[PDB]
Amino acid sequence: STQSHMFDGISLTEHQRQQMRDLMQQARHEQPPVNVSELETMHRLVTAENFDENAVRAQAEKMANEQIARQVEMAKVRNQMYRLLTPEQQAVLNEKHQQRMEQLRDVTQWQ
Amino acid sequence: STQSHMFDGISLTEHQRQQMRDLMQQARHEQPPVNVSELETMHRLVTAENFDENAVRAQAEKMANEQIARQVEMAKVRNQMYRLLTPEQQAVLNEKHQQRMEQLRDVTQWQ
Repeated sequence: STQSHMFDGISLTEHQRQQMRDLMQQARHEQPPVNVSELETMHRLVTAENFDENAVRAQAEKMANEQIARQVEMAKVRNQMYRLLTPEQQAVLNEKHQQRMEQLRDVTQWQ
Repeated sequence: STQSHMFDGISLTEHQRQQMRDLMQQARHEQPPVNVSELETMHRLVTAENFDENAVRAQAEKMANEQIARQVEMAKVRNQMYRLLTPEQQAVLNEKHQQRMEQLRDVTQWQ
């Protein structure tokens, strides 16, 4: 996947916005589509006559290596987009991230 | 996460729906909430003054191991749910899965 909240609500110059569009366009180009064959293999394990948790774990491990590759490459592109921002925009972005994380620690927001 | 399309559109008896609700509520109970501290660690890596791809990869590996544990446990629960279905319902479920995967191999559905 490529969707992120990281840059939500940041006010960009036109030049910043264009560069970020370009960076994301190429990141997408390089990220392969969903590995449908791995989904099918996992489905056939989950529906097997004899459920094989070892086989399931091995298949999850195999799938996670693709996920790691995506996460690393997207971290790189997002770092690059971050480096186009001014110190002031970076500070806004970091504050928004802090407030977003606080939602995951604030029980009253889920009651 | 716990959401899945696996059982979409399957007509269940009341006793099946009840058991599947119970199985999912327990699976949820056992699945810890989002590891906010690891999101924070990754965000600090992505916004570091000197971006460190090795550290990002190590962090993605760590997070991936948690994802593996979730996926294996969810596979077990989903196999248990599948085992409550009749052969007829299983055949419907498998045909629906096949049709869903075909969407990922059919360019005309995305044009």
